[PDB]
This record gives sequence, C-alpha cells and structure tokens, in this order.
Amino acid sequence: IVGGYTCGANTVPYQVSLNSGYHFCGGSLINSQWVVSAAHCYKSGIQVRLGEDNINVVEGNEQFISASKSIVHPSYNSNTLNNDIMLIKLKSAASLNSRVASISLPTSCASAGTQCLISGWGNTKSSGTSYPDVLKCLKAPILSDSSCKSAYPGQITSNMFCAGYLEGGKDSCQGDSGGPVVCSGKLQGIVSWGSGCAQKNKPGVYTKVCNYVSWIKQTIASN
Ligand SMILES: [Ca+2]
Repeated sequence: IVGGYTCGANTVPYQVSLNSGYHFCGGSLINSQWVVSAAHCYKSGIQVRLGEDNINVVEGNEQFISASKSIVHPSYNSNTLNNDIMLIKLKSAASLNSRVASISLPTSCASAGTQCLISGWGNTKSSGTSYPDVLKCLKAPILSDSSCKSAYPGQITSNMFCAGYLEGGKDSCQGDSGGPVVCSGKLQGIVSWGSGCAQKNKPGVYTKVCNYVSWIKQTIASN
C-alpha cells in the first residue's frame, strides 16, 4: 500500500496473507472455510495466515491453515486479467473471533464515488521497494466508468473497476494483490492490477466482486 496508514492490529479481521515461505498475496475471509483472492495469485503450496498484523513475528491471534483447494475462475485470462478471482478452501475451518472474521459479499454493486477500504502488506513505495511488517490501510473512492476507461482504454472489462486517486501518491501495489476492497461492510473489490503504483492518472484496477456472487456461492456449495 502506497500513501496509506498503519491499520492497527486486527482492525481488518477479514484480511488474510497467502504464504509460501513468504508473503506473496492478500485475500479475504468470506466464511470459516473459504477465502477470496485473485486468480493471478494462484500457486501450489498455499498456506493461509489469518489474524495477522506483524507478518514477520508471531504475536498471538494467528491461525496458519493450509489450503485444501484453490479454484481459479475457469474463464480467468492471464493476458487481460478478466475474471481475476480465485476461491481457496481451508484444510480446516478457521476459528472465528473478534480478530478473525468474515467479510460480507455484496448484494448490489457499488457506485462511483463510493469510499472503500483497501489493505495489504504490499510495497509502500511508488518507486523502489519497502515492504512493511504490519498491515497498511488506504481509503479510496471508486472511480467512474469513463474515468476508468479513459485511464486504460480498451483494457477495462465489465468485471473491472478503478478505485483510487488520479493525482498520484495513493494506491495498492505489489504484495497487495488478491486483497480486499471493502465498501460499507461489503467486499466489492479484489486487488488486481495497475500501471506501476500511485502514478498520476494510473489508478488501481480491481475485480468487480458483485459480478461473482452467484459463481462464488455455487462454487462453494459444490465443493
Ligand atoms: Ca504475525
């Protein structure tokens, strides 16, 4: 996260780190046994780490649970990142508590200008690299269709939205991928892509989770 702030330990209790001997992506807990992340975060050997604040230190409240399955959207396209969403089933259910909690799926898409919370352990530098130990937060508005498509002509599908700031300095970034964009208590977005981080007129692009609620529920129900 670039231009963000220290969230505070466990203030984002649905926030998850995907780990494979290191942090590589974020995710969101949507029930005790399922996490939502990005398809480009797919890999084998995923350990899900819940209740994390300092990802480099065992502080208490952590739960490490291996993924039993990782389900990439069958229509995911790695070239364009359309359908950049993945479901991860945990080997065992998480124990839910104040510090480990699910985030609600939306019942309606969000509108332009809606303010959302974006969080992650990704790079905190627009240029260069600095990865934080503790969770970073960023408040960001959802941008208009035209703005978004103007930012990235022919690159924006109906399964994508822009959120962020056109003036630069505040964006999601590397390491934040697959993490949540939560608006009014609903998971509306997944960190998907962008051109660099926090560059002027190049805002963050996010998977439009409201288009996948049916898919999400049918897939979970069948697995
Ligand atoms: Ca920790």
